[PDB]
Amino acid sequence: DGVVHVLSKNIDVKNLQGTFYEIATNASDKIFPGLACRCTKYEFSGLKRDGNLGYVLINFSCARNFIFGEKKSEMTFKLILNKPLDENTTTVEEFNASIYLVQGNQQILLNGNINIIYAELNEQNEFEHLILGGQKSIEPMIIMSKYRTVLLDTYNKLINSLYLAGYEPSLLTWPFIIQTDQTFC
Amino acid sequence: DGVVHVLSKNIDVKNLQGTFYEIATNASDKIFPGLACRCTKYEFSGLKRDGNLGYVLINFSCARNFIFGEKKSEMTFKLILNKPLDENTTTVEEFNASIYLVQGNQQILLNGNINIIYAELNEQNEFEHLILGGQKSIEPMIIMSKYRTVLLDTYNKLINSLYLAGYEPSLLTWPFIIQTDQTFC
Amino acid sequence: GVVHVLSKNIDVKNLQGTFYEIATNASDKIFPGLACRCTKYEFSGLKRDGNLGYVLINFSCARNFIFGEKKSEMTFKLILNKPLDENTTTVEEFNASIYLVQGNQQILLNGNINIIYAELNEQNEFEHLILGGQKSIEPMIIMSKYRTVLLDTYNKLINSLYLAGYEPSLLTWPFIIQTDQTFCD
Amino acid sequence: GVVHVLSKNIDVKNLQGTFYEIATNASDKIFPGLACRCTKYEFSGLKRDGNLGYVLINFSCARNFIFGEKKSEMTFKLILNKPLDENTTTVEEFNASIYLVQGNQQILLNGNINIIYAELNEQNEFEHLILGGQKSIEPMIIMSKYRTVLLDTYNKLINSLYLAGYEPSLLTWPFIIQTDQTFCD
Ligand code: NA
Ligand code: NA
Ligand code: NA
Repeated sequence: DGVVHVLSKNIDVKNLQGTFYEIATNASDKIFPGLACRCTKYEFSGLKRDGNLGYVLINFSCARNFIFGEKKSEMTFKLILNKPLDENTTTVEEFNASIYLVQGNQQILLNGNINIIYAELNEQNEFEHLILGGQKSIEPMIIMSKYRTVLLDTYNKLINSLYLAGYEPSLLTWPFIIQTDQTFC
Repeated sequence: DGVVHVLSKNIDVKNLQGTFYEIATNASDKIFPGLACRCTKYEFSGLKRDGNLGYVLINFSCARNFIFGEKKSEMTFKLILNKPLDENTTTVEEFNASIYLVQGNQQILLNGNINIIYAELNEQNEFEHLILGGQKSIEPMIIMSKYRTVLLDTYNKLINSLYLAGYEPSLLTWPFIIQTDQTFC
Repeated sequence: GVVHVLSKNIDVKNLQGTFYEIATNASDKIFPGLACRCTKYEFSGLKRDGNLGYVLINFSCARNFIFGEKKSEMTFKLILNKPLDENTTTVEEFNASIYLVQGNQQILLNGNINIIYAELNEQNEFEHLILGGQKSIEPMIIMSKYRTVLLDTYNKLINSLYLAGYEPSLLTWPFIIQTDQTFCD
Repeated sequence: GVVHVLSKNIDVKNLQGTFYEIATNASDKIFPGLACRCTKYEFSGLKRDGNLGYVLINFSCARNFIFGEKKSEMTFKLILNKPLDENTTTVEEFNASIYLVQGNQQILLNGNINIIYAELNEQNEFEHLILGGQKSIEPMIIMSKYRTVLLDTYNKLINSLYLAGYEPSLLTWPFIIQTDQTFCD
């Protein structure tokens, strides 16, 4: 049972919009865009439609550190929902999508199964915290927040959220969970 | 002068065919595909014209290690030479090319200036060793070879090639140059 | 690249108790800090052998061996480099040699470790300690009365390093490492 | 997880002069081998304190501080754990304690280090040593008379680790680190 289930069902894809800050990731996420990033940032667009496709664009931006200086690094992704989405509703029982790399009209599938695992709604019915993950503990997982920092309490909840989702309790500390440096930026 | 120069001119693209093994890379090669890679390999397709335009396909494979085990990892790349190439000739003054990530009928540009900096021919007019790289020491650079491993004399020679080419001398040692593990493949 | 003390006229008496390691530079990982989580320092408070003053330090952490954690404990001695009359318990500048110690043996590690910056509170006890060398590249440690600190407090501590003469570009992720102070049962 | 010595009846007389470090597991880095290139152990050959067999080691490396390399130089003392008769020069197993030393001071670091494997050359000397604890995750070091070794030699040495009781999975990159022996004065 190293297999992780979604906690947060019934997600209004409409309020998957605006800026989130990478708080922390597992190792498997550094493999593509994360490596050597500081001040990592996801500007999710809003929900968009091409016929029966629900999808959100993501602008990824970081200060990538090349030791003898930092270059800004920008890339667009496209989260496409795997199941088609009826135009009467904006809500899905589970957010389960294919993340593509996007440049002009060309697109390349990176992962066929990315999930919102956990979402905290705040007073104004919006996303304060998001955990994105695959169906397995070793597949790329990202903790992002409406804010650059979260108090130790928040962080232990988000980590406990990963547990109840079914991450090995052993993979919830330093070597396997890496804090993104959000300091200057 | 700041810039990495091509040493190996008048290159017969016809013979950029077959497997080469990753010996060593700079840190910046890891930001994209090589992050946790053992046993890394590049199969070239040899020259392909689609008219006045010359290009080569690379199948990248590695045993990427997730700490709890290794999956295989397979991607395709497309080197499109920047100058056009006449149909009579199979040769170019310098190998200068844009590199694309490809998948099905999709291509995403990653870099407008990747070069063959140095190549070692044999009597049978074919590539023993290759160094690919950009114009600065901070763009990805790869040393690869006909052979899974190489004697120190050969490695000392390839690193020197990089010195002569204009690659900053203090960036030719460990933290900045990473030997690829080619044990057990 | 010379760093100077900010905090002068420091009362050594009240350098006792438990400080948690918040952040180190890469240099400090060379000796006892590599792969440490939950890193803690217990100070003895001022001890004298006549005009010679010193302080003892119980270093402890949970070292991560990727497949589990050993508790690792060591003792260090800070000997003040200048003598210290049996009148006062205050020094113009805390400047000391640090020793590894085990029973009555003691091996010198560094002849210049300083208290760069110290924050006192109403009861004249230390909220935060920055320990450092004379060069930015020598080992540097940020430790607190508290296991975690607010982005605010951390920014104040980094500002202090700046004014002490750490290169502003040495004060971000690759060269300043946050210690994992979570799940420390 | 339990390792047994393979090379028995070792002549400690001919544990002398200069070995170059080929490779290491993660655990050796924790003390001195961090950021070390060109790592080198000069053994003193067997010394006697009557009943006590012991060997000195001048450890030296080029330590990489990112912005330049200092020489790093330490002395160790290997005391054999069972007393050694002055008639014999040869132990059934080399099981010894390693101390850091500096002038007349010594501090125990590990009380159970073993020569697991010695390869004898025609002068009946050590071509190759493997040092190591009883446990796969204790510090292990593969060191050779030569700065490099042939893939065949490397595979033979890694094979010895398997026969001695290392998990097959801990014999590849993340856990076995090759030492950079490039650019070494
Ligand atoms: Na590698
Ligand atoms: Na002993
Ligand atoms: Na190394």
